[PDB]
Amino acid sequence: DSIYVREQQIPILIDRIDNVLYEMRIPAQKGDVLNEITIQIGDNVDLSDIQAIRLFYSGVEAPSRKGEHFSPVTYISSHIPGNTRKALESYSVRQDEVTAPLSRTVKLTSKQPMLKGINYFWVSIQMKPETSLLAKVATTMPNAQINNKPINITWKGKVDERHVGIGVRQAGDDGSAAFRIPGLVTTNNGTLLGVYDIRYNSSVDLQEKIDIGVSRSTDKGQTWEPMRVAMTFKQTDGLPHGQNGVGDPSILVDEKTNTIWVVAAWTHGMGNERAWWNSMPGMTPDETAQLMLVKSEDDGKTWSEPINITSQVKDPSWYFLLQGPGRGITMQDGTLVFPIQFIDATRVPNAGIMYSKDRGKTWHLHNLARTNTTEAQVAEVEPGVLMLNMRDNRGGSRAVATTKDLGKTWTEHPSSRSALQESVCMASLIKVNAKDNITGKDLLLFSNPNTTKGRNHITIKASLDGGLTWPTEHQVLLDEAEGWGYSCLSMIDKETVGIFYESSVAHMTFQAVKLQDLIH
Amino acid sequence: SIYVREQQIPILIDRIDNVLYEMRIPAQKGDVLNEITIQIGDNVDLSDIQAIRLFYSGVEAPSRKGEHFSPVTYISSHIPGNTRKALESYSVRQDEVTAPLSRTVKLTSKQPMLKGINYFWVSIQMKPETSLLAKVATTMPNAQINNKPINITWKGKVDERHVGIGVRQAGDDGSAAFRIPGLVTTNNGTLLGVYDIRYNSSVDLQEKIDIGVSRSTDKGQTWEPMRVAMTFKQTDGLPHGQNGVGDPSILVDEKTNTIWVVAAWTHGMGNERAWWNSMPGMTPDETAQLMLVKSEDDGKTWSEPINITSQVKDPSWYFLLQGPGRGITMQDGTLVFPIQFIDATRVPNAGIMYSKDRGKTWHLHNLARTNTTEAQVAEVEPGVLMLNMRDNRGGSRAVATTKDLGKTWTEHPSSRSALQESVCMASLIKVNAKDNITGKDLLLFSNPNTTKGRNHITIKASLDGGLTWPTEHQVLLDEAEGWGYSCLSMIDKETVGIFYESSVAHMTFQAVKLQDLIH
Ligand SMILES: [Cl-]
Ligand SMILES: [Cl-]
Repeated sequence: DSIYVREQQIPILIDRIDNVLYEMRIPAQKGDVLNEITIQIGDNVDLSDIQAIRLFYSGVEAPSRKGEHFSPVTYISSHIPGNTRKALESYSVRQDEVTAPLSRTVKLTSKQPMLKGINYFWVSIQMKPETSLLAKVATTMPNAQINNKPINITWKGKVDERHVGIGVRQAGDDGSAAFRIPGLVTTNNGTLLGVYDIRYNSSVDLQEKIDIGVSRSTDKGQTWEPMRVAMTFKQTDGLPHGQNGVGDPSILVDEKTNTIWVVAAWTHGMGNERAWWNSMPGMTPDETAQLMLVKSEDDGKTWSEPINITSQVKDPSWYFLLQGPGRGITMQDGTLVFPIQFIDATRVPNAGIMYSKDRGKTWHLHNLARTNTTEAQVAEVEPGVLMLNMRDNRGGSRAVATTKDLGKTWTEHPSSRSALQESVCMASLIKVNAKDNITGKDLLLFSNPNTTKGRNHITIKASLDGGLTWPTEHQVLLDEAEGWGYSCLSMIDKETVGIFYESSVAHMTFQAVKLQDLIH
Repeated sequence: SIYVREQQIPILIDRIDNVLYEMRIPAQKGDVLNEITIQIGDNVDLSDIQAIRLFYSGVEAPSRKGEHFSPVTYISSHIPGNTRKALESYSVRQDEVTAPLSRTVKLTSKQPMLKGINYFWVSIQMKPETSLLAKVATTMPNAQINNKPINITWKGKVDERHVGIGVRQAGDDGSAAFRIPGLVTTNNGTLLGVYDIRYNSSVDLQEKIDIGVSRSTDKGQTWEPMRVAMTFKQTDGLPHGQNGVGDPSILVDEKTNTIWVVAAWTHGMGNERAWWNSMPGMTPDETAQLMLVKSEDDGKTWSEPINITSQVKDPSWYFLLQGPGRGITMQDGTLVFPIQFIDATRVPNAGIMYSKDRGKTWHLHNLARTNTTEAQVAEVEPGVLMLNMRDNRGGSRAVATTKDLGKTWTEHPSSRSALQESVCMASLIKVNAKDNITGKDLLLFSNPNTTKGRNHITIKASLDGGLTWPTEHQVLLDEAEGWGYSCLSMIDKETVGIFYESSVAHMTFQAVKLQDLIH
């Protein structure tokens, strides 16, 4: 008899009741019993952070299912509204449980007689809610017993150390079916502000009833204040809220004043279809998507009424002008900058940037950085040099360009279409100055689904040479599984980078990673 | 100009909103639908109407293909726990008139329209105590845009709308969905509506599914709390999700009033469909189990499940199960349930199983017809069982008769011609001349009356033993798309009951006077 066990590098949410530590598949005969397994927690793990460890039985696999798998269903949902934190009772039956205080070796037992075929068991770990976001969970499963006889385990995936995280927003929270399109900044007071679409009815893009929400943390992501609606258009002009959506937020901190700016696209009318195919040439809300700004002058607690800046930057011939989701920046000289994207008169989308030299009162947009590109993020790679990292519809890899004149003229970067692979998805890029971090060196930090197939392997990558190279040694995989893929980075302090992203375990997931783990 | 559509869809007495009419108006920016008139029919009881509302629902996206009468589904029958009131996300109330209603209802709006196709709709709310036999005839004789009358181009109109009750709707009692209706009327006049409780999704077995019963002692006006008639929870320690029981069929033993429900329990089989995972053999680990429960107190309490698999299943068959809906008591006291099995050649076949000893022992002889699945049975004449079958060849119901409890079968002239279908469950019942107001023997049939999709849920009557189904003796109940299953039962001498999956609720009950069908 054989036992196949897989561990994936997926976040252990501190706010979840269950977290999939290990999944086990056992091709067995009728009557077989997994009488015992041993979980050996690592010596460097802080045992006092662990609330519980559980063994679950999840029945048998269907003969009709194609391929080989490690579960018959997703054990813990990130989709079912209001039921995303605890193991789905429909599909898993608890065999055993060890609760706090945990010792270094944990033995879990079962009396379950298996059925003939592929049987599934899995191990759950529960962390205490106050657990440090920097805590790591190293474990192994050195022993397993079937019918009281030792069985050697066949490993089909193993991780050195697991990371924790917090599901800031989950399916169904505050009556919203979904949350998407992450943006993250750290204010001058060290406050973390996470921005996103509040996708009330479904996970689809505009047009739909969508508002801009903001979650605020004053303790580096350990706890998040109740969600605030930063922007909404409700029943503007008498149209239903479903035909008055605002979405795809981008957030920036004016670092000279601590004023926080969020830009989003308001779509008006356009039925229940996607706004990408219904925003048309013109300027009015009836004709085209509206570029809207809100500001906070109290560290993200309260937000101004929306400010319509469409007329300042949209050409009438364009079908659609909107921000690139995620974040914007303050340049060294105090210039505020947001990435943008527009569908031109020839129906081709293009990435670029808009900026303000007067603290966000007036905005300017020059020329496109590259044709057939969409979502992009901007970083000041060197003083007065903006680097734009772009979602490229050609597929396979991020396009990269720079400008020294705020986007009048652009230069393709050596790393463009070669250094950073992608499946055509949003990606995050930030600059970290040597003075402001523990490595004492300038850094670019990038995050995306690190693959050309689907959206998985959410990874943070660091560059020490202005984005020319991204060494494998200086990367950290955070989410091996499939998700919606968008992410946004921001330095929490001098020693830690924060990532606010769409993961396999939560719609808005926050994680903290030490820079010492990335570099060194 | 202005295009308006009325569909023959049930007006639920238990909803807050129901779509009376849908309007699409191609307009210029700033156009105002300042007034519309609803003229309620002269025979309508105005005291049953709680309110009528005018809604504005924005404009259509230019990117959408074809012509439509709404940008979204205005009142959901799918969103768990949000299926009774118009979705606020997509409709803005313009005007409202509340009880006591007047025969003529003027509804106004001040909304400046956008350039494009603008949507307006009219909602009707009934009072919850409204008679299930109440009919609502209306017209919209006038409409004004920019203080000028505008000719209305009709793209669908109904003579009279029927009411109904959404006995089960998405999210009720924590179940995402409900499917597979079965309906009987006991010897006490009690209606018992059986269905799958599909807790996690609308998918078939395998899944966490129980058998539910909704009981009514007032001809469907109100329904008692759901009773779980059968469940296997965590049998043998497996999850409930790998222990579903479904596709119920119910019958009244008319000799004793004992009520019997037969369902299929599937054990193990992952999270895939039991149709592809029930295997040859006899144990729960191998194959779907044919389970029975009984009620000796008019459907109020139910016995522990009784496994009858060994009495009627051949080991070579992949899957033996009941034909969902209902069974019968024959004139001589024989209990009969339709059945279906996938044989060793992997071909499904309809048939019937029967009991001569009040449900203690069951017997199953020969298949009625090859490559058929769900069927319903009725004693068309004393001693003659007529089986009406879902046929995989497509397009039409197969019909066969037997005089020896399924040892031999005779194809009926009506077979594969008289009753069109899209390959879906259909209900058949017999009504004796002495037991109904017409004084004639009747066969009553219900299915999605179409060969394309599942729609136009229609009750058909036959006065000639199922040879003909004259268009004049039919009643369309649900013009829109739905899951399509239905089950018929006479409520009393004058009215037929239908318990079905409709476009407006997972379990919909309606009552229809036989005088609406015949004459
Ligand atoms: Cl075996
Ligand atoms: Cl649960």
